[PDB]
Amino acid sequence: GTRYAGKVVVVTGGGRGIGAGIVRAFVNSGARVVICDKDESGGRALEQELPGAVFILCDVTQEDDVKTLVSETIRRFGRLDCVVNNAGHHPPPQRPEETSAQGFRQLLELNLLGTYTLTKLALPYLRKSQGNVINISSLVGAIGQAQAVPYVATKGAVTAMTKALALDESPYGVRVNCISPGNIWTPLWEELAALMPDPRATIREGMLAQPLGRMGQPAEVGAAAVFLASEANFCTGIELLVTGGAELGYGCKPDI
Amino acid sequence: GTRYAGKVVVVTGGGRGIGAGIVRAFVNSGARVVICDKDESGGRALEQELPGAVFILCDVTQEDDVKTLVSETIRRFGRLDCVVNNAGHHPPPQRPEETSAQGFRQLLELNLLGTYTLTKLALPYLRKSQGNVINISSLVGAIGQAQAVPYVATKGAVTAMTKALALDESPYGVRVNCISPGNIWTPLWEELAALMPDPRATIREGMLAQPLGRMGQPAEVGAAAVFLASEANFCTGIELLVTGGAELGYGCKPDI
Amino acid sequence: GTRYAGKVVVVTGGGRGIGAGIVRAFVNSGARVVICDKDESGGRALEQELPGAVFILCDVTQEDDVKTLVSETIRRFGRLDCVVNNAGHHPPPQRPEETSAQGFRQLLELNLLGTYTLTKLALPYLRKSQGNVINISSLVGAIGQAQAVPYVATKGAVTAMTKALALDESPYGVRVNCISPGNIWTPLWEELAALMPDPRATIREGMLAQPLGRMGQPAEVGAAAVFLASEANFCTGIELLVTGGAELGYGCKPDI
Amino acid sequence: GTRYAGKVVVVTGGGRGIGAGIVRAFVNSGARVVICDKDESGGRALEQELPGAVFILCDVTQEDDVKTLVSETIRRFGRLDCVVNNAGHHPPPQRPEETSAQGFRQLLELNLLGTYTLTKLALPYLRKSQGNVINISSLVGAIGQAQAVPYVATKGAVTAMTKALALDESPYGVRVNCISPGNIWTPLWEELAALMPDPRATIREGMLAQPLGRMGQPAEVGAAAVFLASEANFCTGIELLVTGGAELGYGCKPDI
Ligand SMILES: NC(=O)c1ccc[n+]([C@@H]2O[C@H](COP(=O)([O-])OP(=O)(O)OC[C@H]3O[C@@H](n4cnc5c(N)ncnc54)[C@H](O)[C@@H]3O)[C@@H](O)[C@H]2O)c1
Ligand SMILES: NC(=O)c1ccc[n+]([C@@H]2O[C@H](COP(=O)([O-])OP(=O)(O)OC[C@H]3O[C@@H](n4cnc5c(N)ncnc54)[C@H](O)[C@@H]3O)[C@@H](O)[C@H]2O)c1
Ligand SMILES: NC(=O)c1ccc[n+]([C@@H]2O[C@H](COP(=O)([O-])OP(=O)(O)OC[C@H]3O[C@@H](n4cnc5c(N)ncnc54)[C@H](O)[C@@H]3O)[C@@H](O)[C@H]2O)c1
Ligand SMILES: NC(=O)c1ccc[n+]([C@@H]2O[C@H](COP(=O)([O-])OP(=O)(O)OC[C@H]3O[C@@H](n4cnc5c(N)ncnc54)[C@H](O)[C@@H]3O)[C@@H](O)[C@H]2O)c1
Ligand SMILES: C=C(c1ccc(F)c(O)c1)c1cccc(-c2cccc(O)c2F)n1
Ligand SMILES: C=C(c1ccc(F)c(O)c1)c1cccc(-c2cccc(O)c2F)n1
Ligand SMILES: C=C(c1ccc(F)c(O)c1)c1cccc(-c2cccc(O)c2F)n1
Ligand SMILES: C=C(c1ccc(F)c(O)c1)c1cccc(-c2cccc(O)c2F)n1
Ligand SMILES: OC[C@H]1O[C@@H](O)[C@H](O)[C@@H](O)[C@@H]1O
Ligand SMILES: OC[C@H]1O[C@@H](O)[C@H](O)[C@@H](O)[C@@H]1O
Ligand SMILES: OC[C@H]1O[C@@H](O)[C@H](O)[C@@H](O)[C@@H]1O
Ligand SMILES: OC[C@H]1O[C@@H](O)[C@H](O)[C@@H](O)[C@@H]1O
Ligand code: NA
Ligand code: NA
Ligand code: NA
Ligand code: NA
Repeated sequence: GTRYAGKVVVVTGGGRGIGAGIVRAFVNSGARVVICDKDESGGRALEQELPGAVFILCDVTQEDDVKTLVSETIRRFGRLDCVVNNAGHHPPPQRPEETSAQGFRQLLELNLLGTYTLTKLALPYLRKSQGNVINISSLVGAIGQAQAVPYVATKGAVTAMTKALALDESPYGVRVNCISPGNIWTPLWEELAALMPDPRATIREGMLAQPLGRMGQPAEVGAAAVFLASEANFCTGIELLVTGGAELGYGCKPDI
Repeated sequence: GTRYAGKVVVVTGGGRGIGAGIVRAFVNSGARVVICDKDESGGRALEQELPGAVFILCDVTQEDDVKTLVSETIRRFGRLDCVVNNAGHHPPPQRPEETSAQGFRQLLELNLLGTYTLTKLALPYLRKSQGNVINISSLVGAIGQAQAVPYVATKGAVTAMTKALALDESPYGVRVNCISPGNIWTPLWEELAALMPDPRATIREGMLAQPLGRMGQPAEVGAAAVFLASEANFCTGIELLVTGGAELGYGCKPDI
Repeated sequence: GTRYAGKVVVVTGGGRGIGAGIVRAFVNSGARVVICDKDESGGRALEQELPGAVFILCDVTQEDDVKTLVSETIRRFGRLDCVVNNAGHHPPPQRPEETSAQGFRQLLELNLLGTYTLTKLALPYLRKSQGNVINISSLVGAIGQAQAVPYVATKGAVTAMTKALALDESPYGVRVNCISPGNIWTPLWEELAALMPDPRATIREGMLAQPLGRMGQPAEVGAAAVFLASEANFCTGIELLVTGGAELGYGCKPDI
Repeated sequence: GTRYAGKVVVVTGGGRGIGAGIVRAFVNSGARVVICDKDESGGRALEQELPGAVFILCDVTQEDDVKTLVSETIRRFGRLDCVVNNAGHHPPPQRPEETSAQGFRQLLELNLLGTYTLTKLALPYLRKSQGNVINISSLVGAIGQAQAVPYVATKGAVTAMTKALALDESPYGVRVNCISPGNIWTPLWEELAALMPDPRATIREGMLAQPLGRMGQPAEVGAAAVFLASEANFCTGIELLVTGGAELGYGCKPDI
C-alpha cells in the first residue's frame, strides 16, 4: 500500500487484460494511475471501481492524443513517475505469404511507434522525477513464434529499443526496462483461441506450453511492473521474463 | 571454388562495404551473384570486375523494384538459392529527443521492410531450390547502442523476424539465419567517423571496442555468409556473431 | 512487512555483503530467516541485531554441516519456504596459465556444489510448502570476465543448473530462479580492490563500468530476492540481472 | 581440401560420434589430425581409414595422459593449430534427488576439467601458431534439460569458460569459441534411447524436437568446427548453435 505512494503512473491499454492488471497493482501499491485506452468500456468502469485511477481516452497511434494524455496527466496530478507501454495487439495466425507490408506497417505503428511516442513525450517529466519506463514486450521477440512474422518483429524491436533507451537515459537517472510475458490469460488470448477450429484444444495447448502447467495472470505481470518501478533501482535495460518457463528445455516443434 | 557451385545468390546493397565483401565471397565459392543496389557506382564496377556477378539497379524500399529484381534473376539464371538482405543504413548519432517518428518510419522501411519484401517475393523460388535466407542484422540489436534508438530497434526487429520466419519455413526445407556484425570497417563506418569532432579518435575507440583490437572486414562477414548458405544445413533461426568479442566482459559504459 | 509473513528462509553466506542485504530484506518482509555462514563474526552480530533472524554456523562445502542446517531449521521453525544460495567466492585475478585444476575443483565445491547440496537437502521441505530456490549467480557467467576462468565457469554452471532444476521441480510447484548481480559494493569487492596497485583506480573503474555510474548495493539484490520469493509466482528458471546496465552497449575491451 | 592445409588439429573423443565427424571434416579440409580417445576401437580404425589422421590413446581426465598427448603431437607434427574439446558424456535421465555430489564431481572432471586441462597444456603452442580452441558444449547449457542437472551444469560451465578464455587469450591472437549442438544422432544418443521403455518413441520425439524434423549429423558439427578454425577470424567467444532450431518457439513442456 506504500511501496509506490505519492507517485503517478500512466498505463497504456489499461482498460482490460494485462494493462488492467498493471493498473490494479500500482493502485494497490499506493500510486495514482492514469488509465489510457482507445476504447472506453473497460477503462471507464475501472476508473469508477478504483479510487486513485482515472481514465483518459487516448489512441497511442495518434500523436496529438498522446500529447494530450501527457499534458492532462501533469495538469491533474503535477508529476509523472512511470509510464507503462502495454497497449499492443496480436493479429490472428498468418502464414508469411499471407502477410502484407501494409499490415506490417500498421502493427509497427501500434506495438512499436506508440511506445516510442509516449516515451518521448513523457521523458522530460520522468527526468524531473527520476522516474522510469516499463515496456511490455513478449517472450516471442526473443525465441520466435509460428505464423506471426509481423508481431514477432515488433516485439524484437521493443526489447532492443528498451536497451538503447536505457543507455541514453542512464546519465539522467531514468531507468528503462521491459517485461516479456509468455502466455497470459486475457481477452486477447480468448479472442484468438475462439478463431481456432478447436478453441478448447488451443487453450489446453497454451496451458501445457509452460512447465508450470498453466497460463499466467495479469496480476503477475502487474507485480513484476511494480517491482521494476519501485524496487529495482539498479536495474536498467533488463528483460524480465514472466513466462512460466516456456523458454526452457525441449518440446514438440533419424538424421536425414 | 566449388562449395556453392551452380547456385544463384542475390545480395542487396552489394555495391560496397559488407555487401561487396559478401558478393566476392560467394563468387569465390562458385556461385553466380546478382548485385542489388540503389546506387550504380560501386555495383556496376563490381559487375565488370567479377565474372559471375551482374548488377541490377534496385531500391529495396520500392516494391516494384524488388519484384523486378526477382523476376530478372529467374529470367537470367533460372533459379534462386540464397538471398542476403544486407542493404541498410545507420543514421548519425541522435539523442532520443532529436529523433522523430517520421525518421523512425523511414529507417524501418529500409532496414526492416526491405528485408521483409525481398524475402517474401523470393520464398516461392527458395522453396523450389531448398534455398536459404541470410539477414544482416547487428550486434547492437542484442545489446543496445547509445544515441541510436531507431537503428537499434530496426535490428532487434530483423533478428526476431529471422527466428519467426525460420519457424514458418522449416516444413519446406528453407533455412533462415542472420549474421550480427559488430564494428566492420566500411564506407559507412568511415562516413560516420568523419562527422565526429575527432574522427581519428572515433576510429581508435572503434578498434579497441573489440578484445581482438581491430575492426572486422567485409570478407569476414562474407565468409560467415558462405558458411550459412553452403555448409550450415542443420542451422536455422541462428544469430551468428561476427563482432571480435565486443559483447564479452566489462568495459567503460561508490554505490550511490 | 507482510509480503512474506509466516515464511521461513535460509540464506547462505548471510553474515556480510550481499547475503546480509538479502537477510535484512526478508526480515523486513516479515519472514523468519536462518543466517548460514562459515564465519561467526558477522552472522552472530546480525542475529543479535534482527528480531526474526538467527545464526547457524555452517560451511556449505561440508555435507553434514548442511544436513544439520536443514534439520535445525525444521526443528526450530517447523517449515522451510525459500533457500537463497548466496555463499561463494571470487579469487584474485589469475591468468589462465596461473590457474590449477586443484584450485578450480575447490572453487567448484563452494560456488556450485554447495548450492547443489543445500538445494537437494531442502527440496523435500520446499515441495511441502510450495516454496522456491534463489541462486546468486553472476553477470560474468553470461558475458565472461578477464583473468577469472574458474570463477566464470562456476557461475555459468549455476545459471544453467537453475534452468535444469526449474524444469524438474515445476510439476511439484517449486520455482527455481537465479539473480545475476554485476558490480555490488561488498567486503569481497573491497578486499579484491585492495590487492591492486591502485585500489582507488580499480574502484573508480568498477563504478563507471555501469551506465548508471555506480556500483550496486546488497539491499538492491535483497529486494530482487524478495520479489522472486514472494511475488514472482509465474517466474521459474529466469536469470534476473541486477547489474546497472553493465551488459549493455560497447565499451573499451583499422581492420587488421 | 585446402581450407586448413598445413595445420595440425587435436580432437578429443574423436573415435566415434560427433568427434569422428569433426576428425573427418578437418582431414577433408587438408589438416593433419590427432584423434584422442580413451577407447581404442573406433579411433584405431579411423587412423587406418584416413591418411592424415593418427590415433593417440588418451583419457582427458588423466593429466599425464594429456601432457603426453600434447608432447607427442608436437614431436610428431611440429606445430599445433587447433584443439577441439569434444570428449564428454551424458548420463542417463536422473531426477534431482537421484543424483549425487560424487557423480556430479566425476561428470565435471570429464565434461569441464578435461577441456580445461588440454586447453591449458595446448595454449603455449596455440600462441605460437595463432591457433584456436573449439569447445563442444550443448544447447541444454543455455536452455536447460529435464532430468539432467549435472550434465546441464557442466555445459553451462563450458560455454561460460569459453567466453572468459576468449577474453584472456585475445591479446595473443588466439580465438576461443564453442559449438552448442542439439540432438545429434550418435552412438551416445542411440545408447540413451535403448535404455527407455520405448526406444523408438524416444527417437521419434527427438527428431520432432527440431523444426527441421530430423536430428543433426556429426558431419554438420564438423563443418561448423572447420568454419570456426579456418574462416571465422573475427569470431571469438561465440556460441555457434547447431540445433535444427530446437530453441525456437513454443512447444509441449487456465491461469491457476
Ligand atoms: N496475452 C498474452 O499472452 C501476451 C503475451 C505476451 C505479450 N503480451 C502483450 O501484452 C500487451 C497487452 O496484451 P493483452 O493480452 O492484455 O491484450 P488485450 O487485447 O486483452 O488488451 C489490450 C488493451 O490495449 C488497448 N489498446 C489497443 N490498441 C490501442 C491503442 N491504439 N491505443 C490505446 N489502447 C489500445 C485495447 O483496447 C485493450 O484494452 C500487448 O502489448 C501484448 O502484445 C500479451
Ligand atoms: N559497418 C558496420 O560496422 C556494421 C555493423 C553491424 C551491421 N551492419 C549492417 O551491415 C549492412 C551493410 O552496412 P555497411 O557498413 O556495409 O554499409 P555501407 O553504407 O558501406 O553499404 C550499404 C550499401 O547498401 C546500399 N543501399 C542502401 N540503401 C539501399 C536501398 N534502399 N536499396 C538498395 N541498396 C541500398 C548502399 O548504396 C550501399 O552500397 C547494413 O545492414 C548495416 O546495418 C554494419
Ligand atoms: N560483489 C559482487 O560484485 C558480486 C557480483 C556478482 C555475484 N556476486 C556473488 O554474490 C555472492 C556473495 O558475494 P559478496 O560480494 O557478498 O561476498 P562476501 O565475501 O562479501 O560475502 C560472502 C559471505 O559468504 C560466506 N561464505 C564463504 N564461503 C562460505 C562457505 N563455504 N560456507 C558458508 N558461508 C560461506 C563468507 O564468510 C561471507 O560472509 C557470491 O556468490 C558472489 O559470487 C557478487
Ligand atoms: N549427441 C548429441 O545430441 C549431443 C548434443 C549436444 C552436445 N553433445 C556433446 O558432444 C560431445 C560428443 O558427444 P557424442 O554424442 O558424440 O558422444 P559419443 O559417446 O558417441 O562419443 C564420445 C567419444 O568420447 C570418448 N570419450 C569419453 N570419455 C573420454 C575421456 N575421458 N577421454 C577421452 N575420450 C573420451 C568416447 O570414448 C567416445 O569415443 C559430448 O561433449 C556431448 O556432450 C552431444
Ligand atoms: C496473445 C497471444 C500471445 C501468446 C504468447 C505470446 F508470447 C504473445 O506475445 C502473445 C496468442 C494467444 C493465442 C494464440 C496466439 C497465436 C497467434 C498467432 C500465431 C501463433 O503461433 C499464436 F500462438 N497468440
Ligand atoms: C556503422 C556503425 C555501426 C557500428 C556497430 C554496429 F554494431 C552497427 O550495426 C553499426 C557505426 C560506426 C561509427 C559510429 C556509429 C554510431 C552511430 C550512432 C550512434 C553510435 O553510438 C555509434 F557508435 N556507428
Ligand atoms: C567481486 C567481484 C565481482 C565483480 C563483478 C561480478 F560480476 C562478479 O561476479 C564478481 C570483483 C571485484 C573486483 C575485482 C574483480 C575481479 C577479479 C578477478 C578478475 C577480474 O577481471 C575482476 F574484475 N572482481
Ligand atoms: C545425448 C543426448 C543429448 C541430447 C541433446 C543435447 F543438447 C545434449 O547435449 C545431449 C540425449 C539423447 C537422448 C536422451 C537424452 C536425455 C538424457 C537425460 C535427460 C534427458 O532429458 C534427455 F533428453 N539425451
Ligand atoms: O478473458 C480472460 C481473462 O482476462 C483477464 O484479463 C481477466 O482478469 C480474467 O478475469 C479473464 O478470465
Ligand atoms: O572504406 C573503408 C573500407 O571499406 C571496405 O568496404 C573496403 O573493402 C576497404 O577497402 C575500405 O578501406
Ligand atoms: O565493504 C563494502 C560495503 O559492504 C556492504 O556489504 C555494506 O553494506 C556496506 O556498508 C559496505 O560499505
Ligand atoms: O549410431 C548413430 C550414428 O552415429 C554416428 O556417429 C554415425 O556416423 C552414424 O553412422 C550412426 O548411424
Ligand atoms: Na477512480
Ligand atoms: Na560480371
Ligand atoms: Na535475532
Ligand atoms: Na591415418
